[PDB]
Amino acid sequence: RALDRLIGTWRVSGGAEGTVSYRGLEGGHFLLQDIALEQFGQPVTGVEVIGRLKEFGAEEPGEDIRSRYYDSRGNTFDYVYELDGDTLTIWGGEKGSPAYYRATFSADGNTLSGAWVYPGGGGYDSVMTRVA
Repeated sequence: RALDRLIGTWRVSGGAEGTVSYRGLEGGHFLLQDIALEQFGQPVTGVEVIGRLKEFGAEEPGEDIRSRYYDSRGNTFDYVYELDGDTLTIWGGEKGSPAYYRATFSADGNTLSGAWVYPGGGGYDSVMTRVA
């Protein structure tokens, strides 16, 4: 429920250009992100479902909040979300991965600015601005 901050429509700049939306799913266990982006001029879209995984017949959900991102090009990417105060961390695959997004919400919760980190290209800056 701490990911409620993400609910809304955001313009995205840096690494990609466009807009994304987060809506909570009924029951409040999963966030649905809709992605409408451009990268190198080409359209890049998909969805991502954010929440803990829980096996039917388990008492407790998973320890990690998780997501799977399904994109227009046919790839699937798995993340782990951590929100610790105003800092969001999105890990590729598992907490502590060499590739991750880290960003901080502005004091008004309307701007989330940070950067992707990974070996090779190093990463790149990204900012989201709440727009609706």
